[PDB]
Amino acid sequence: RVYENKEELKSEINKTFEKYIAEFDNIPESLKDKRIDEVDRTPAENLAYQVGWTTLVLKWEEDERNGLQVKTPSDEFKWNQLGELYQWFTDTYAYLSLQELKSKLNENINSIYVMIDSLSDEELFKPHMRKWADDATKTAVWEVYKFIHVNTVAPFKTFRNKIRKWKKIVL
Repeated sequence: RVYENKEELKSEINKTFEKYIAEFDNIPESLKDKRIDEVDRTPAENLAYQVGWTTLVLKWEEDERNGLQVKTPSDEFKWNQLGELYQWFTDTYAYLSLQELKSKLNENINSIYVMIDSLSDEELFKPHMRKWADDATKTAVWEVYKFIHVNTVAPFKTFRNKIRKWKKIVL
């Protein structure tokens, strides 16, 4: 999706995040690690995936501003190693409760609003304004807002569909 301005991007993040996070309210902690064949991840893994990617995007931006060399997706994993990165997200966050994961994700979304407001329009909406954005997709050219959309709005919709499917079968 193309966004015309900062307020449009922030609004869509807020709208899709609120719908996504609300789906976890009715899931008891005792079932946060329950896997079924019909849906890929557990509820805790579903949240951990979002905490994982939002933490990384925020870190790329912070490190680049801090004058560090950003290796994307991370220092330990390459772009053809995402499956292993996802296992690392699960190992690193999924042992948390749903309440703790929701709180952490909410903090990252608030930080993403600050990240957006701290960028100039040019830095947010034009190519080649961040080294980490050029580094994260070397086959194509992606603007910062596109990385934000693809790591918030898009998965907040698709992973919402997963958790709803999971809830209909399990609860």
